[PDB]
Amino acid sequence: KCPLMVKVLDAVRGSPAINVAVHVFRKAADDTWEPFASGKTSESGELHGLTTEEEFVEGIYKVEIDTKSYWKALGISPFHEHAEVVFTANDSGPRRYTIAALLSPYSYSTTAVVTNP
Amino acid sequence: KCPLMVKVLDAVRGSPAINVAVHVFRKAADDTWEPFASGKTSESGELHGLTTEEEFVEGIYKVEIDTKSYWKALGISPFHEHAEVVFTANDSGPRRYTIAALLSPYSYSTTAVVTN
Amino acid sequence: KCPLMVKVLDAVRGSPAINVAVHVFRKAADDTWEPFASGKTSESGELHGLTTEEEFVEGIYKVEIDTKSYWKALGISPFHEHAEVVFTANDSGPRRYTIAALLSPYSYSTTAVVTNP
Amino acid sequence: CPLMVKVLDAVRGSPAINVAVHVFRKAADDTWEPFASGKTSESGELHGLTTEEEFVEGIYKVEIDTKSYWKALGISPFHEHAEVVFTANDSGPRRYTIAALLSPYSYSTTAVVTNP
Repeated sequence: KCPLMVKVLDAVRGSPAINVAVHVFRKAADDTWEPFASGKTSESGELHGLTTEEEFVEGIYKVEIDTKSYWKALGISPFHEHAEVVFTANDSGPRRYTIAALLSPYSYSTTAVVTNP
Repeated sequence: KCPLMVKVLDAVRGSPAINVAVHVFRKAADDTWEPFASGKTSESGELHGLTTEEEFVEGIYKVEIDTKSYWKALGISPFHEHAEVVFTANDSGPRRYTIAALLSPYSYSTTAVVTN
Repeated sequence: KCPLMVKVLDAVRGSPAINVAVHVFRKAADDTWEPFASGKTSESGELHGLTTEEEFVEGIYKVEIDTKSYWKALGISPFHEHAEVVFTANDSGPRRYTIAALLSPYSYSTTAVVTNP
Repeated sequence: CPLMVKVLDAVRGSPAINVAVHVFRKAADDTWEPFASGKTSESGELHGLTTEEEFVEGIYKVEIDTKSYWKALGISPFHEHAEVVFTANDSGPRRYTIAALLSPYSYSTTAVVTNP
């Protein structure tokens, strides 16, 4: 039951994306993004246990997905260098966040699911 | 000016979809779909002049987009045979309806723009 | 699990849509749709037990998700009566098909995830 | 216009209005600096953000201030903004269109790239 989840899906072949790097940052006092967590997308196209419950604190976060390398490996030239999602976390209180990303060579869509523990 | 507007975009090549057949149906009292309008998407990727405002009477309509034939010509196996959008129209007076489709071999997205 | 499952998410509330009725049809030899399966989305907006491998055979199938009833309960006027997905299935042996739906009062998006079991 | 930003609303089925958009370019030292800024019009579209000569090869970031749009309309949003990062004019002169479909807890982006 990790607090933050990231899901990546491929729309060209209708499969979860594999071997995709994901980076997470936290906004600092100097308005500078400092690294928070990182991971590699599995064959199932899902990440879990990136950040612990205690580590996840109030603030502004950025979840980055490196789509460019994934399409380079498959042999399709992509448009986006990366997809990044910026959101305020736990402003009202502790919550569970899910970030879903549907990927295409020239497009991508993202949604958020927020649930009360 | 057109009461009903349908535009289709391709996600793989970052271009509007070309040579995609579109069919429009209207539900009758017998709960069946009879043809209402048909057309082919232009190179720009949208479908102008499907119906006139007077002919576009109040009721329940359906817009169908032929995804499979578009992918077959390119050489990619498509998951979907067609994409269909059903919507009640002119519920309270005439309006302007816009249907947008973003196509992928295994996914598509649809949004509606309604204005007075 | 099941050869065909349907996941429905709500974009307005950032939650999975609940109490959403789903109906499945199969195209006959005379090109007429017949009732094939039915169900309702759970609190997680997901469908299970909708069809089995023996019954689910090669052909053309249609999945209908009733969106109007969901929005009337919330009190928002919906644009779409329902969202329907039509797909040729089991072209080469049994498979696993995933239909995901992201709903909005005036928009919806769908994707297909096909895997070889 | 080499760069255009289309923003739509999914809740009301109308183009988004009063949304701040800012454009940046990555510098030699990997820093973002302002490139252009504007607001969405009645039709939710942007024009004249940059010209052909000024738009140069590199990495650009397009930001869409969705948070203020939902706060004004009375609903608490999830995302502060929607950011799109891409390489432009790598192979030569091209036309880039950025379309964003906004929702309180979701958004979708597509890019249309054409050769003039």
